[PDB]
Amino acid sequence: YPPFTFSYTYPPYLRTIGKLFGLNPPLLETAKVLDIGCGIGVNLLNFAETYPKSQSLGVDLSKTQIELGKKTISDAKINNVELKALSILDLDESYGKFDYIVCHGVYSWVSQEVQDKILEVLNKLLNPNGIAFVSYNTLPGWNMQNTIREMMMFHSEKLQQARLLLKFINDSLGNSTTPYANFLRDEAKLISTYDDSYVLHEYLGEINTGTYFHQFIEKAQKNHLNYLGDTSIAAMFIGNLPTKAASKLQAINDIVCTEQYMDFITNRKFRSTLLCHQNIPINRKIEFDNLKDFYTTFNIRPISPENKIDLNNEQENISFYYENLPEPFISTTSAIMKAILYVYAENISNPIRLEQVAKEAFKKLGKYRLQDFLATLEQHFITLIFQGYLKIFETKPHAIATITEKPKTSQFARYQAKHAHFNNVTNMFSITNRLNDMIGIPIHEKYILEMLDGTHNIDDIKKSIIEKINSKLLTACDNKGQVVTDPKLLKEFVDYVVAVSLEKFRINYLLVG
Amino acid sequence: PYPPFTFSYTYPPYLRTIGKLFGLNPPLLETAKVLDIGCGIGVNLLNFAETYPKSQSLGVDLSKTQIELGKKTISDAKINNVELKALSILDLDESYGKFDYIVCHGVYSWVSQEVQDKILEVLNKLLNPNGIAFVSYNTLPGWNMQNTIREMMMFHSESKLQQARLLLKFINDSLGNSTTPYANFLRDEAKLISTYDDSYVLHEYLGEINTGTYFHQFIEKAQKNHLNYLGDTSIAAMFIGNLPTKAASKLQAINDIVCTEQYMDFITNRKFRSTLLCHQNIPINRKIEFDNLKDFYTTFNIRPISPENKIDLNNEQENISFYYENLPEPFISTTSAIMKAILYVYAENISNPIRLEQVAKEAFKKLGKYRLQDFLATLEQHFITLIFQGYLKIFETKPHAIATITEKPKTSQFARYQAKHAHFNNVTNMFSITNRLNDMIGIPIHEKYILEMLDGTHNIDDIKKSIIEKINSKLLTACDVTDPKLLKEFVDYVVAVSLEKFRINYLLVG
Ligand SMILES: [Ca+2]
Ligand SMILES: [Ca+2]
Repeated sequence: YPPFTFSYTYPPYLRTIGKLFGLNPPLLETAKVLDIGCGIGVNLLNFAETYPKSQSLGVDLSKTQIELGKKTISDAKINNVELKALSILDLDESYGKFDYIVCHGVYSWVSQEVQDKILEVLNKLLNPNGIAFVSYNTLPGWNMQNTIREMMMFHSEKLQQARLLLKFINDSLGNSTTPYANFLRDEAKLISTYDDSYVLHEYLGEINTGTYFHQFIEKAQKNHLNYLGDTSIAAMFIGNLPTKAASKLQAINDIVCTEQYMDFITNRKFRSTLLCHQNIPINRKIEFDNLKDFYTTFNIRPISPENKIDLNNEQENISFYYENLPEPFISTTSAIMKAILYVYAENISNPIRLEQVAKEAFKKLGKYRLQDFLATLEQHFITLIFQGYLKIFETKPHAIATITEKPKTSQFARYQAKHAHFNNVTNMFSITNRLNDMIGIPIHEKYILEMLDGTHNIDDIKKSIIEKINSKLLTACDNKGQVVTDPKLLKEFVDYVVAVSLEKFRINYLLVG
Repeated sequence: PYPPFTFSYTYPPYLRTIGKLFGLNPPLLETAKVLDIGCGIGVNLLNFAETYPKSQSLGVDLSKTQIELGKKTISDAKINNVELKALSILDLDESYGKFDYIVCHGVYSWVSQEVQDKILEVLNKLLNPNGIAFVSYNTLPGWNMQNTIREMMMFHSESKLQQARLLLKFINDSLGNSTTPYANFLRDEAKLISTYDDSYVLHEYLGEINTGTYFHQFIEKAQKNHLNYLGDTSIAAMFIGNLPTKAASKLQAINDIVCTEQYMDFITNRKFRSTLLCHQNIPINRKIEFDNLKDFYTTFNIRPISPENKIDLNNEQENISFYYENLPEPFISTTSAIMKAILYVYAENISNPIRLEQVAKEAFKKLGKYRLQDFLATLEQHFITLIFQGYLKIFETKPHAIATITEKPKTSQFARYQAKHAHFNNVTNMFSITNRLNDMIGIPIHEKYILEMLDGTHNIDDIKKSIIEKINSKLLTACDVTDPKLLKEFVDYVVAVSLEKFRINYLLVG
């Protein structure tokens, strides 16, 4: 019963990919979504909280999981989602047709029958412009993995014996061997670092299977479905690979042959694939006229602040940071570039449009013309949004980066603060932000989260945390070793830790206002 | 039409060699009865059939065309020892009887699970008490990358051997020197399909459909069928201990053969296995005693760097090297004078198997100093582990061939026949011949014209004259064109070399 939330199964992200490629996805405000294999179904809750007029239906097999998730829906007071226990073959019609459909990690785990019937239902239960999402493993990535699995299995006949296998692999492959075994000790050494839940569920768990992109897309194309794209935009991106070859891949117009080849070179283990009704055209052309309407986010830190460096000279090279990540990205030289960079640093985790990025750069540096700023943008930014560095939205997420006087957080994250699932190995609680992304939360922040309903000012917070220090609960430490941090020097310690925690909540999309 | 291949490791005397290595007592070769399943043309039975006239062989294959063509090749080769027929693998166990050696090569992975196990049932019934069976199959995991690449082009080709090569090119191109996590492995195996030949890559990758299996799933299926695992026909494959030590000792400590070997498949990514099976009523001795290894005919194929006459053998300050089969890089060296003599009698006898005790003898006579047990002792110290690394070959018994040039050189009636038709690897090299070890040797054209010429009727002068006759008339061209007084001296060379190549390849029967 692991609860998870995924930012790429979020309806507002699916709509971003759809409207990115020229589709016309339905409205989010009234949207109807369906989760097949919902389990607990918290993946549906965030959206439901953000759009109260959007009804949602999860359907799972397990009655224990469905009945648990129903409790979590009552506890959090959510009216927008209903969950039922129904086998997929009990899914036909007579509820309705949904604007968004999410099938996540249940496709490769079921029989050939239901493997066809999932695409069947997704045909009949979808809507004309609706977007379908299906996650499955792939070949030939399933090969090396699956044969590692049969190795750990072939040994035993608990979880530890697998880690001792993988150990034994890395000595057996120790630095006398190097044809292939550089691929084995690599992949296996990657398998060894993983959560004991993940190794148990995937490798030592039930029986899943990898499939082929052309076999899957082909199985949908007989079900009247067309391939939209992937949630990973940095995935389908071509090159990398040399221009003399990439020119051949781009020369042909086929998405299935280009992608199906990209898996073959990259050894792609999984895929998260979007589908639409085949009656609809997709625009694979990237039209900058449409890209100025998509909100942008670049996570970047300044090396030197604006005030202390006047950049009009264009005599300098200024590195910044990307997510820090100490050694930074490329850097100018040209000021019509920097002026875009520093407005991306001002707006960090605060989405603004692409054109308004260009404008704000034109106001920060007022030497040049706007449409030349767009010449920089359209020139090269796209390559960053298709390499995964720059996020794109349309529409702007519901959240704010400003710290209000009585901060407030989503009811879903404020509920999650109470019931959050602790994990060791790093002492953290997983909390869902407005992007459906899971955030590591230190405990002393877990007490701050449930404290923001908008009722409490920052003084009741910086007070309460102190109370939990002296009343511990929370133990505060100076540098000296165990110091326990006694009076009025505590009061300036809490000002800092709370002032930082609220900032983390500001730039992680945890602040609703 | 079809590739006519003969394989050195399906030879019955080789299966006997591996049996006697493990303490078994395989049957007699002279009268031996052998069965070939999936025989195809049946050229695998022929070389052994002509070498041992008292031995009867029976090939069986589903294809009627292949069987008939086989019968033609037989009758033209004047071989009465082998009979071919067309039968589904099921219909056996009839008056066909029991055979001392059974060979199933290439049909196991290619047929249904039913016909799959039925091969092992038939193998149980038709095998004599001490007889040995041979079965080859594609093994997981190593079969997993091929079936991707073999699918990778099978995906392209619909849009054969032409476009696929362009696929492989496009592949090695797509990986630039800036992409190297894994793609080194891809780039490697794909770079390896650029090797081989149109025959192989045609029937294996594009013809299909075959499947891979696991070692324990075979050995188990045969243990279900009352057959026990003898080993593999690659002696280098059963040898572990190249991996680290701390892990090695842990692998030996268990003493479970199937577990160790299939772990080997796991970390070495094994594509193929050629497996020997025997009756589980026979104990197999996996402990190899040198005293049992000095009854084997042994071959270390080596050329000296320095000829023996220009070197003093007892100088312990001098370092001499040799070669292994050339192999442009030198192989070993010494120093030790007792070792030098061993290496020079092993280099003199290259491709002339002799017994280990006899090696210690002729080494004793080459430099007489110490006691015979000292030479035999160095061979015990480090001369083995070379036979398990694959560099030293063991026989028992001495093959029928000759290491000397007979003034009217003669060849196998099978090889002299093969030369006319033979096979071409135009991918691009040379024809394919079968020597007395059932190994296929690359033979150029000008050496094929010499090969058809050795029946024992002509001497070396007639070879030279015939080659010179075919030069100017070309046919055979000699570059760098030339005149008569040079042409004679040049043909003398390529001839006397073509005879040494035959001599040390076991192509000279007298
Ligand atoms: Ca004559
Ligand atoms: Ca001469």
